[PDB]
Amino acid sequence: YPQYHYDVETRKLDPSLLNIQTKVLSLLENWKQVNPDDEYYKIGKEYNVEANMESYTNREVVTEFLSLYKAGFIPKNEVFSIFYENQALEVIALYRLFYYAKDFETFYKTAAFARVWLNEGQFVYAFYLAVIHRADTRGIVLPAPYEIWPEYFMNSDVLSKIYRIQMQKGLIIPEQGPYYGILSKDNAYYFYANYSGPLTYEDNENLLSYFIEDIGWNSYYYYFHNRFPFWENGEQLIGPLKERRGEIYYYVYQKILARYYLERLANGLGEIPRFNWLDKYQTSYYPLLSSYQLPFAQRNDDYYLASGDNINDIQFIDTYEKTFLQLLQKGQFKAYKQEVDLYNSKSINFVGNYWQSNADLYEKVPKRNYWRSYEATARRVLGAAPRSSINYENMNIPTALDFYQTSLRDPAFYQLYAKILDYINEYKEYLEPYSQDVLHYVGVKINDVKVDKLVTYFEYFDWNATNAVYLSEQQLDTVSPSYIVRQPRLNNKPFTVNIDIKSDVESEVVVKIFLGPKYDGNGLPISLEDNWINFIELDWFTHKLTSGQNKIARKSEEFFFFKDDSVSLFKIYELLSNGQVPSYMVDRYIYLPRRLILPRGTQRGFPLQLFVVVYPYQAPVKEWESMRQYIVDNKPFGYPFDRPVTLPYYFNQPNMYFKDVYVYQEGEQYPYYNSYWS
Amino acid sequence: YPQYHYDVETRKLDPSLLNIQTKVLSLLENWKQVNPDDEYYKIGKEYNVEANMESYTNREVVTEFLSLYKAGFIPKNEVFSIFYENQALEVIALYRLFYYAKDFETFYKTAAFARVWLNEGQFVYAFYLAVIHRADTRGIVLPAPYEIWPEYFMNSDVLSKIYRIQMQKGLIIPEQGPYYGILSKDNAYYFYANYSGPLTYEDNENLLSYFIEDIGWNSYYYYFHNRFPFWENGEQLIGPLKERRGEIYYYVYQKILARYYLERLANGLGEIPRFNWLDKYQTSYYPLLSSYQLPFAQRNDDYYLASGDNINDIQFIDTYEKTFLQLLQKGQFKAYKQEVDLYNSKSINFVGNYWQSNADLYEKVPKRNYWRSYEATARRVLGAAPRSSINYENMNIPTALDFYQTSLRDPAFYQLYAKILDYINEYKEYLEPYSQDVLHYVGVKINDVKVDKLVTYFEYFDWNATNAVYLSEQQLDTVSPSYIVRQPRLNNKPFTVNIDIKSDVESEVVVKIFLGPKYDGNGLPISLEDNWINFIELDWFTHKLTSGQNKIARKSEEFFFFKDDSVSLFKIYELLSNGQVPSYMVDRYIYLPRRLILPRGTQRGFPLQLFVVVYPYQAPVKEWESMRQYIVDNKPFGYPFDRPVTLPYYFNQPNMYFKDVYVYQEGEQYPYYNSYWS
Amino acid sequence: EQLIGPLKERRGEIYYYVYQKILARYYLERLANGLGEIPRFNWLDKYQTS
Amino acid sequence: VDRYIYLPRRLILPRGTQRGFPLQLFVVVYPYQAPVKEWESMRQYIVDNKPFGYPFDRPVTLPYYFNQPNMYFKDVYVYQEGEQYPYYNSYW
Amino acid sequence: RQPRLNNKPFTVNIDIKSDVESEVVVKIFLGPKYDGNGLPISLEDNWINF
Amino acid sequence: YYPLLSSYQLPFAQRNDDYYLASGDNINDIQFIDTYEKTFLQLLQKGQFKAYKQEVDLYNSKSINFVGNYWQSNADLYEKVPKRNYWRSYEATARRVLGAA
Ligand SMILES: *[C@@H]1O[C@H](CO)[C@@H](O[C@@H]2O[C@H](CO)[C@@H](O[C@@H]3O[C@H](CO[C@H]4O[C@H](CO)[C@@H](O)[C@H](O)[C@@H]4O)[C@@H](O)[C@H](O[C@H]4O[C@H](CO)[C@@H](O)[C@H](O)[C@@H]4O[C@H]4O[C@H](CO)[C@@H](O)[C@H](O)[C@@H]4O)[C@@H]3O)[C@H](O)[C@H]2NC(C)=O)[C@H](O)[C@H]1NC(C)=O
Ligand SMILES: *[C@@H]1O[C@H](CO)[C@@H](O[C@@H]2O[C@H](CO)[C@@H](O[C@@H]3O[C@H](CO[C@H]4O[C@H](CO)[C@@H](O)[C@H](O)[C@@H]4O)[C@@H](O)[C@H](O[C@H]4O[C@H](CO)[C@@H](O)[C@H](O)[C@@H]4O)[C@@H]3O)[C@H](O)[C@H]2NC(C)=O)[C@H](O)[C@H]1NC(C)=O
Ligand SMILES: *[C@@H]1O[C@H](CO)[C@@H](O[C@@H]2O[C@H](CO)[C@@H](O[C@@H]3O[C@H](CO[C@H]4O[C@H](CO)[C@@H](O)[C@H](O)[C@@H]4O)[C@@H](O)[C@H](O[C@H]4O[C@H](CO)[C@@H](O)[C@H](O)[C@@H]4O)[C@@H]3O)[C@H](O)[C@H]2NC(C)=O)[C@H](O)[C@H]1NC(C)=O
Ligand SMILES: *[C@@H]1O[C@H](CO)[C@@H](O[C@@H]2O[C@H](CO)[C@@H](O[C@@H]3O[C@H](CO)[C@@H](O)[C@H](O)[C@@H]3O)[C@H](O)[C@H]2NC(C)=O)[C@H](O)[C@H]1NC(C)=O
Ligand SMILES: [Cl-]
Ligand SMILES: [Cl-]
Ligand SMILES: [Cl-]
Ligand SMILES: [Cl-]
Ligand SMILES: [Cl-]
Ligand SMILES: [Cl-]
Ligand SMILES: [Cl-]
Ligand SMILES: [Cl-]
Ligand SMILES: [Cu+2]
Ligand SMILES: [Cu+2]
Ligand SMILES: [Cu+2]
Ligand SMILES: [Mg+2]
Ligand SMILES: [Mg+2]
Repeated sequence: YPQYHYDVETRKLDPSLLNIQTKVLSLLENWKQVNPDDEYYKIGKEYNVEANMESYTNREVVTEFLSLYKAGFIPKNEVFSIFYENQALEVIALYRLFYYAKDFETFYKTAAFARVWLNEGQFVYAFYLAVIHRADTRGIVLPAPYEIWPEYFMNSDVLSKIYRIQMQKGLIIPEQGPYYGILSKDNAYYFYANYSGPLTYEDNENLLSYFIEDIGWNSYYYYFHNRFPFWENGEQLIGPLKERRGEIYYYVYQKILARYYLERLANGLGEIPRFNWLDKYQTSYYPLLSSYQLPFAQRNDDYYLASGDNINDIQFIDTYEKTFLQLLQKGQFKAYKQEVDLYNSKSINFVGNYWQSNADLYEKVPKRNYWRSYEATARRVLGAAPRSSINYENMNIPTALDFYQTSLRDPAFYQLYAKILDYINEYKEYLEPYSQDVLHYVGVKINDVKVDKLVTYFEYFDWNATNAVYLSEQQLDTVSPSYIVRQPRLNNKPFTVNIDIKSDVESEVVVKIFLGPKYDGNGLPISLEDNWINFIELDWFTHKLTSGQNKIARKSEEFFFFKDDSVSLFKIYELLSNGQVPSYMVDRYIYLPRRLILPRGTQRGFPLQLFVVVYPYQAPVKEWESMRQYIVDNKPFGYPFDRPVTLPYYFNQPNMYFKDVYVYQEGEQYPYYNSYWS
Repeated sequence: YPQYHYDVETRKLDPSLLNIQTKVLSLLENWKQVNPDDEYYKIGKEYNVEANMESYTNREVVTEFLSLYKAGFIPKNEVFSIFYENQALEVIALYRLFYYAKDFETFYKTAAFARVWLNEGQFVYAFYLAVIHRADTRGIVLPAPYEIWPEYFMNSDVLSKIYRIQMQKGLIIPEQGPYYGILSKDNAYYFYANYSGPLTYEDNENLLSYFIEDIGWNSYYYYFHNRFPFWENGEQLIGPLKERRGEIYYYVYQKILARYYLERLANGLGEIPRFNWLDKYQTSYYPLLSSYQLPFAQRNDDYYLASGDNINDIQFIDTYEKTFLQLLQKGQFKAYKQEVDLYNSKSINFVGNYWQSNADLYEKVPKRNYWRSYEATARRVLGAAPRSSINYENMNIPTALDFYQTSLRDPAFYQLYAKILDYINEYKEYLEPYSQDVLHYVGVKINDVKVDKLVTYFEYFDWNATNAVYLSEQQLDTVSPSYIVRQPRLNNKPFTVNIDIKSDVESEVVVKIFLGPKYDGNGLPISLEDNWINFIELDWFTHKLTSGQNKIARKSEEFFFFKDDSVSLFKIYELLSNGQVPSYMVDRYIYLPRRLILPRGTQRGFPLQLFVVVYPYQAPVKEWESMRQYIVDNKPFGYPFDRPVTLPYYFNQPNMYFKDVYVYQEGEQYPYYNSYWS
Repeated sequence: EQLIGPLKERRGEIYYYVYQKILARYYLERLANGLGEIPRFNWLDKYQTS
Repeated sequence: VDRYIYLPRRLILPRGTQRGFPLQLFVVVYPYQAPVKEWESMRQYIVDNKPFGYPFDRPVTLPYYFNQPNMYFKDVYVYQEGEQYPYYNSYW
Repeated sequence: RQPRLNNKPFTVNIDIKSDVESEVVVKIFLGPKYDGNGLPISLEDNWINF
Repeated sequence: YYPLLSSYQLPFAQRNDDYYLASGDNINDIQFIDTYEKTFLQLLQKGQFKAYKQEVDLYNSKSINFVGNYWQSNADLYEKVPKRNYWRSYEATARRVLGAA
């Protein structure tokens, strides 16, 4: 495998943010430990929240925080999950305390207190989230999630090597290192890493472990959770886009499932399974993940989900689905004191908020002490942790479904959200399909689409795992050695989509590019009435057509919905000293890694469908001008594939184009050929 | 909890053994690592087995080793188990290379070669075993199994604290250590350790985790495997006791189950479950054990044992049981070219060897390349490792049943061997019950039995876990820090059994003392026809009766079937400097720890039965000067409870005595109150 | 109205109180005999208490 | 006649053990408010106006709220005298 | 003629310091300490068992 | 089967519909039953054989004596072997399993 080199897009950081950038980074370094000689220690040790009550812009947030704090927060050195309810109430109170701090000095002091006094996992989760959301930290860069929680992004066989080197303060016999996949250079140690194999995954799903365990794929889900946490009201999260929250929920989970389906098809694994909550569960999972104090829970094959100890959770899960089916019978109804009209496509907001059980679902009823989450209950049932783990607050065996860092590693995750999206797609049958008059752009004809050769490959990617290890006092006061994971990752060669358009008149238009499967697991072509849910939106942009022939060359590196790789901690520090930040990390971290556009190609040339549509440009409404670089026009997200295609010939429009394309793999077909001999 | 201090019974080490004792100990220190500056390194690096082919007394042993060695032994830093068949062939070939070395220098050199070049787990298993069986090393002391494999005797929450301290080279904030159960003194670190709770054990079985996870209980089983390894010929293992090998098998497993059954009753858990191979298995197990590179396999509740992937293993298991039931129908038969008469109590040798599938079972048929083990197959089925873990030689998820160090932690272990002993107790129905004439000792009457108060308690016990951590070159060259686990353990206050005997004549007699339950899980008294299997043999000794009244005061510290605690490595070194060894560790390691004689007492006062029998002394043919301290007379092991009692009034003999006794608990009833606040 | 007259609006409270007391006291006797917690069960599975 | 609806006094304690089965005694003192006239007739069955089971009629989410001077939690032990099992009623 | 459980009469003595003279309500509850797993039951789980 | 029979001190056992015969408490009995049937199928494979020290020729119609005594586990089945303290009956084990006590 080749090593990865890429020139990184950078832009100048506002000089007023340089100090804020530095302090945020210093508070994140080695967050698993507290060093008494560090600056934050002294500040955090004596900071008194109650005495500084006026330094928070919401008195009620301080009062609720102190009330929980007197009862006692969870101790340090315990596994933390947002899904453990007692721990969740505490961390939400801490996050709001961070958020309502009136200025950066108060926020810094509050975070310094939290690191000194409180659980490490709670500290870093709340702190990372607060940087994403505070107005005064907007524009700074955060390290990638895998460099903050490296223990959640590699298997225990790699981690145990890293811990042993730290234990030994190096290699006892350094020439033996390469034989066990360890390289040593300039106080940095490099650990070659394999994805999971057939021990972890059954039914040949280990074939795509390079994908579902990819650090960027998992980080994408983590960012999405951090951007749209379920417990916060939509007004705070997205302001004037509040009424599109449930639409964003559907769009992101659809894209995640469709992209996973592509990787299944590229590996001969067929469609995502559906399952009966009351039958044996036929997808086992044996993660080589740990929370360092405890192993992750393993799910044996044919695990019985509906024990007597699970039956209350099962009854809640089943009632929630039954309720949604009854709402589809009703069509127009009042739910949680909200008027809902399922004939109207705007009701996707309610539908998405319903399936997430988020704060907006309950905003019109009085504040409740009774709350249950469909997703949390389903994750707990599928996780296979011991039932006692749920009954006792202090003791948990963590599962992959307890962390947004790791959810995408469990195949049960895709089956769970496919079940959810099956229900939502039944609701989509209420929507009126787009008429030909809406879809047809008179005077605009796509004559041709030509695509450069589509080639994927594996390459080594280095990332920094130093935050996983516990450093000595000598190392914490000086600089630490570096522990670098070297891991093959999927990538694709840059390609251009060339669109040839004849236009009667000069016009400003919107262009979209979608990518979709051509054949199902049975080798049969998927018709458009069934395939519309499977298309993945790649690109979204405006363009000015002149009268006559137009040629648009759109580079894969320009695709709206994909980002450059995050940059490593050391590069972040280097760029800072020149006053720069990685552009994609700050503004466009919420998009899929560009390296993941294409599923790994096949020996046959994996068949895919490229869909191109051109339609007239209408500017987004003034209310949405606050966030324009994320919304190109006024259309529903995923348009024109946001609703069922019932008559495929409606999509035979001159301003639409379907092109068969094939994905080829260059170099080694598998990621594991990384031994010294290889 | 009090701290434990005990005087260790010591005896002189033969002066010719001092160098041998020193070199064996040095080769065991930090065996997970190879230090090039140590003496063994150059010897091991340069030693050529093939060049020294004549230095081994069996040419075939060297030849078989070289053939496997050329094919390639497993690499270092891989999980090793005697149940991984390719690994078993390697380590057994290695063990025979160790055993057939002509002298100690050749043995030491071969062991130095093994440590430098081969898998760490394979070296230490074979080396520890070879020391137990070689004639020229017998009489030296080995460290206790929990100090050789500390990672197999504590949960991952303790180990992770130990690794973190090694990573940090101390505590960053030393005074905070005690809040997290860590004490520091003189370059030694002390880690308070809890047994597992309800996360690991279901159905309230966590109540006795202090017992089934006890390091001495688990170490007793490890010693039993090492003294009587299944793959070895009986002539090598026990010489003139060869025809009692299957009898020892029944005796040891009966005692292990019977003792576990007492702890169950003392914790309100009732009888050991029986189970159907083809039904869902109702005893889950979530071990917090790891092999540092991989977690141990977890078995979810209601795990289905008989999948299509397991079907060959299930069919073999069921056939083996079906075969044995057919042999009980036949009564007298030829099996494996052995003539067997189940009417004869000597056929317990065949029966025990049958259920163990050991080397003696096949000794009369030509050597076979086809071999299956009932026990190994059963362990694989119950361990719930992924089925792929069995298909691929290179990759395994270890289970508690893969190691004799951890087998006793899994409640399935007792259910498996209860199934086996159920079959053997069915065979025992063939045997003729003892007559009144055999049982009655004319002229000898037990007038009274009085017992001191029976009191159990928990006490802290320190053991050395330094062999679990990876040391720096600095620490390996001078001296390591010490990592000490501090753990509550069951113990009993010393007690005496006083036996009042009237004797007509002067005679040398045999006295035995048994301990048994009185009530079953339903609270009903167990009659002797059902209880004979449940009695646990405590003592076995000869005594001289004078005419008239005799009084025997027998101390629990003198009990034949119980031993002192193993002594820690440091005490071993001190005793060596005065030429002493722990007497029980060298001569009587195959016996149960004395601290476990009594089940933990209960708030009701746990009811038990003491059984004493006096019978005439017939001298056993000595067979060796040693045998008298291991075989007191010529009777069946467990006599008079080696066969069914069909008519209890036969046991109403004057030379027998049944005494109800009660076990009282002093101090805290639970082991977990060890926090700093407590 | 016939049963408790003016306490009618506490009828469901008496129901909860009495069954809670019955279950709690039975639970105490279970604990005193080492029998643990009251089982929960799935209507659609085999019932494990004969 | 008057109190057939209450548990038999003999069943107050679960059956004990010789050294004593552990239990918790909880005592609370709070101000007396007379049950209002609407329910004066059944006063010997209703001592005050509080919910039945008060203060344990609803979830306790923060116990330090129950660290009140007018409340007290006491560990107690139940001892069993005589035969522990009820079945030894045989003639012998 | 049937064996039945019973308990010996016992008295509860309550020591109360009062700032003011007032008429009060006293309640006495009995509850478990340990669950079937031998672990102390916290009040957030135990309130239903009193 | 819900018999309205009693032994005056005790009711007869009732067998609910879909009663599961092969519980963990029954497994030893189930194994004996299944083995006993398996053995007889093996005897049909053998055709001519020695069982319980009796020579049996299943081609000969007189062997219905061995066959019937085999299925009844009666004393004549065991008459040519030394008196046994170990005894199990196919029929008694099956009746116990189907009886649902
Ligand atoms: C990610 O996952 C992949 C897939 O599992 C994994 O790849 C495998 O790595 C291992 C190393 O860890 C490779 O094993 C080595 O392979 C070489 C080459 O073998 C090939 O060619 C020879 C003929 O030349 C064939 O016989 C063989 O079958 C292969 O075709 C071997 O030469 C190595 O053998 C030595 O080491 C073994 C112990 O590991 C011994 O069993 C053997 O006797 C050899 O010993 C010799 O060298 C020793 C020093 O190493 C020395 O001590 C001895 O005295 C003696 O001189 C070795 O087996 C394996 O081939 C890879 N498999 C594949 C399919 O590629 C990655 O390692 C993994 N990466 C990470 C980071 O996890
Ligand atoms: C993997 O990830 C780790 C963890 O993030 C990276 O390590 C960090 O690297 C950064 C940048 O290289 C380090 O930041 C630097 O630390 C110095 C602290 O050194 C101490 O010790 C010296 C001597 O004992 C003292 O003189 C000093 O004052 C410190 O007490 C700082 O001095 C550096 O200053 C720089 O930044 C400031 C502010 O921007 C400038 O004003 C300075 O002029 C100078 O440019 C700097 O802050 C950080 O300490 C490292 N952390 C750890 C835990 O080691 C690895 O580099 C990374 N590895 C790879 C391969 O990617
Ligand atoms: C083996 O297993 C046992 C049981 O699982 C462990 O014992 C527990 O250990 C923890 C410490 O890790 C103990 O927790 C401490 O309890 C103190 C007392 O708590 C009671 O009283 C207070 C005040 O009235 C109540 O608030 C509380 O709800 C209890 O009823 C607390 O004072 C401690 O809190 C302090 O520290 C925490 C952080 O640790 C802070 O958040 C707080 O603000 C406060 O400053 C602390 O919670 C617990 O009591 C033990 N349980 C027992 C004994 O049953 C062993 O530690 C374990 N051993 C090993 C080696 O793992
Ligand atoms: C816990 O176990 C460790 C490791 O087994 C013990 O350390 C060992 O202690 C012995 C006795 O002091 C050391 O032997 C000594 O070696 C030095 C240097 O060669 C020499 O000067 C002495 O004469 C003696 O030979 C041994 O090296 C040492 N091993 C390590 C790895 O440190 C430790 O004592 C145990 N701790 C407790 C509390 O039991
Ligand atoms: Cl500051
Ligand atoms: Cl090394
Ligand atoms: Cl060699
Ligand atoms: Cl520390
Ligand atoms: Cl610590
Ligand atoms: Cl013995
Ligand atoms: Cl035969
Ligand atoms: Cl063998
Ligand atoms: Cu499966
Ligand atoms: Cu179970
Ligand atoms: Cu049952
Ligand atoms: Mg929990
Ligand atoms: Mg394997």
